[PDB]
Amino acid sequence: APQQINDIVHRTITPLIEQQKIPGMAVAVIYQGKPYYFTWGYADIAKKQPVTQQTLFELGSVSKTFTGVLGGDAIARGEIKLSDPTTKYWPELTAKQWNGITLLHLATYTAGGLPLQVPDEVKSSSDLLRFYQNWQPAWAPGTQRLYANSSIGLFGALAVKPSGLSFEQAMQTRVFQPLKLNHTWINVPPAEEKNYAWGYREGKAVHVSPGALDAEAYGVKSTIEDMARWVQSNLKPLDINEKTLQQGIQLAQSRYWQTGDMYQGLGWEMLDWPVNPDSIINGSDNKIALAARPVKAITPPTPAVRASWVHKTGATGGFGSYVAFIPEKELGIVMLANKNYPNPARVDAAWQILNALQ
Ligand SMILES: *[B]([O])([O])C1=[C]N(C2=[C][C]=[C]C(Cl)=[C]2)N=[C]1
Ligand SMILES: OB(O)c1cnn(-c2cccc(Cl)c2)c1
Repeated sequence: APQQINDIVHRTITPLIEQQKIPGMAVAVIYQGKPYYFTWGYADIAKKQPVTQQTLFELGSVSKTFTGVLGGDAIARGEIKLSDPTTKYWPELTAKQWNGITLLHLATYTAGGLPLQVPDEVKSSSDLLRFYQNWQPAWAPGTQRLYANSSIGLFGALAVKPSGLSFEQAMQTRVFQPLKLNHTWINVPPAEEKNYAWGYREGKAVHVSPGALDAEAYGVKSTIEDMARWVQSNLKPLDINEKTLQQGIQLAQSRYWQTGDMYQGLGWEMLDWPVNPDSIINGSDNKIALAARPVKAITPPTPAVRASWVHKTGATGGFGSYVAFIPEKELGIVMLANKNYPNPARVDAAWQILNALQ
C-alpha cells in the first residue's frame, strides 16, 4: 500500500465522507493492475457493524455494466445480434412502433424515448407486455438518447432468451463464476445477509424493493473485492480465458453513439483520455445524465479504445456507487457508499485520485 496511494485516497475521501454525511464507504484503487482497499464507517449503524472488504453494497445502475457484458457475451456466442429486431426475441410485441427498433437501440437507450422507469404498477409479465405494446415513441429509432431502465432492462431480458437460462442463471454461470466474483449477487443469499449493508435514505435504513426488470437494470449487490476484480477484468479482457466473455467485455466498451464528448457502450460510458474533468464531473449530474439528447451514430462502432475514461455511476434509494478506469494506464477506482449522494461529488473525488496517480 504505497504511501502515495494511501495519501491521495485518504485526503480525498475523508472530506467527502464528512461533507456528504456518508455512513459507510469502501474504495478500491487498481494501480498497475493490483488492488488496494480502503474502508470507513458503518454498514449497519444500529448494530454497529463496520464496513469491511466483505460488505455487500447495492450497486444500483453499475449493474448495467454487467448486463452489457452479459449481452456482449451472448453476441460473441452467436445467440443474438445487436442488429436483430426486438420482435425476433419477443414475437408478441406486434405493435407497429416496434418496426425498426433493434437490440442495439434497447441496449444503448436509443429506441426513441423509452422511459427512465418501468411504472410501479407493472407487477406481472402480462403487465410488462401491455406496457411495451402501448408505449409511444417520441422519436425515430437511433436519433436520440434517453437513459432508461425500461430500455437496457429489456435488452438484458431478451439477450438471454436463446440460452434458455433465466437472467440470474445466465449472469451467474457466464459472468460471475468465470470471473471468480463469488460474493456478487442478484439475490443476496441468507448465508451472506450478515454482510449486506443497510442503505440510508433520510436517516432511515433501507434496501432496494422488488420491481420489474430490477435484476437487469439495477439489481446487483457486490463487495469491494469483487468490484476491484470486475474493474481488473474490464481493464484487461485479454487475460480472461473464456473466449466469448473476453469478447463480450470488448463489445461492451465499443463506441456505438456519441453525444457531446461522451460515447455510449453497452452499460459502460466512455470519454477520450485525457478527459476534461469539468466535462465528466458536470456531465454526471442527473440534470445532464438523464436528459434527452440527440446522438450521432458511429458507423460502424469503434472498437474498445484503450485511451479512455470508462465509467458508470449507480444509485438506489440508499446507496451510491461509482466505477471508473483507464485501460491504457492500468488504473481504476471503485467507490461504494451506503448513501445516495450527488454524482458530481463521486466523479470529482475519482478524478482527483486517478489524476494524482496517472
Ligand atoms: B441507476 O442507478 O441510474 C438507476 C437505478 N434506478 C432504480 C433504483 C431503485 C428502484 C428503481 Cl424503480 C429504479 N433507476 C435508475
Ligand atoms: O470494423 B469495425 O470497427 C467493427 C466491426 N464490428 N463492430 C462492432 C462493434 C460493436 C458491436 C458489434 Cl455487434 C460490432 C465494429
